[PDB]
Amino acid sequence: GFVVSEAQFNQMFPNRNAFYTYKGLTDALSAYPAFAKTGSDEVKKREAAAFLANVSHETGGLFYIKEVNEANYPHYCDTTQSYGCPAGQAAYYGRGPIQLSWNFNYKAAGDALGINLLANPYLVEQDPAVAWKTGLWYWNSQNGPGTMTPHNAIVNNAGFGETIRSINGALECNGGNPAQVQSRINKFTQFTQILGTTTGPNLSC
Repeated sequence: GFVVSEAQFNQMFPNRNAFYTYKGLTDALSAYPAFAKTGSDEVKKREAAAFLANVSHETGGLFYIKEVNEANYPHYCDTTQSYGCPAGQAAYYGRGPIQLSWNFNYKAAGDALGINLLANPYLVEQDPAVAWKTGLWYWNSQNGPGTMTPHNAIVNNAGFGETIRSINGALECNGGNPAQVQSRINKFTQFTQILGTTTGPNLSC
């Protein structure tokens, strides 16, 4: 049973849209049985916190489902990928707890979850369980602009800093944008405190 109790979940997200439910999250745990299950209790809590902290930053405390700035919707369609942008040139904008974006990421996430998110990316804004799963998907399998899965970054005690790097690294780390690095870490401190666990080393990037 998930190291995050509902009370805790709520304490972390007192402003979450009703789309995102505690039960949605717990149901999605299936998909990635190692997640918040590898390592000791302390480490298990650390990963859970690390994930949710990042989620919180991506979605303004789970307030938002679809990415806010419509102006830049048209910019997530990489046409050098063979499979293109079937659902529309401006259809791969951020959705759900990790704000999944880009045609390539919808495709890949779709394959991994046996759902055709490339053809219908709106499923992420529509179905909570799909949306949670796309989060865990990314968390557990993606390197993004970094060099490991956020999951390992935590489980290999490689440091929260590294979850930042693999989630947004390119824009945020190395002075890219320290405002955002701080948001992430702050949430991570709040959340670990909430679960009674420690943050561990190398928090920054």
